[PDB]
Amino acid sequence: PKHGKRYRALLEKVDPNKIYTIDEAAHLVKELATAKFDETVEVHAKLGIDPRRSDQNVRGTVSLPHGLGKQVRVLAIAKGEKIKEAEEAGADYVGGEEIIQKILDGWMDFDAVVATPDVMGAVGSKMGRILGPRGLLPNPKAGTVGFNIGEIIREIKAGRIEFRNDKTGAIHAPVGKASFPPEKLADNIRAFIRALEAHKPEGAKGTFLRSVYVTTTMGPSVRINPHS
RNA sequence: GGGGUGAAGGAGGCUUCGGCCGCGAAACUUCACCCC
Ligand SMILES: [K+]
Ligand SMILES: [Mg+2]
Repeated sequence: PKHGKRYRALLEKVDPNKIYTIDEAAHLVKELATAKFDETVEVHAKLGIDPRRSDQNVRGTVSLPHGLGKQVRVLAIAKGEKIKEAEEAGADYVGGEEIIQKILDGWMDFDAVVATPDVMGAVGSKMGRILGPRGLLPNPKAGTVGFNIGEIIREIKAGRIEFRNDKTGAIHAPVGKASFPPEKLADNIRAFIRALEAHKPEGAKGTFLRSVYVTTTMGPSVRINPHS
């Protein structure tokens, strides 16, 4: 059998022919999350873009109102007073160009890296081959480079997410935990969607949000009307 | 229905209760792009 009984029971709960409203979906997610941990709620969308064109890629960040209920270890590389600013914002580890070494040597305990523009020359050359493969290399497009380092760190710690379409034109993002109250999930889902529409490429043709779905880490999906 | 590839989620998944699979890119699940 392709699925286990846990999952098969979940199938009973969803109507593949129904296009749910965000709120309907938000209430149903608690029931589609039966794995043995607090699953993450996800949103997926097929976009009306040509992923082959640089000017039609959809990429950006969005601060979810109620976060992801998750822990995120932030590493910040800064210069001068921004070192203080980064520590006072809560960065788990704050350093100067001298920390690139620790990582170069072994240190790999962090989930995100941010940097000020004035250390990017070093970060780029000395770390692109480590962080880059992992998609952790600081970059303006990922909102992880800036002189407003404290602000970036605060946003990330508070649950800001990144989104970038894949090469097939589909895009995906975590938007909360299945333990979230429905109302809060609805708020997060809507924020992600507005963020998405805010990134529709100027040249994209046809319907932007061709299809949108909500699901959980281990359960089935529910199609939704993004504008509900 | 059987599968591949991508991205995302993910620390657990399945079970005939013996164990099998995963915590490596890799289980499992989701949307896509494809093969049959
Ligand atoms: K999933
Ligand atoms: Mg993968």
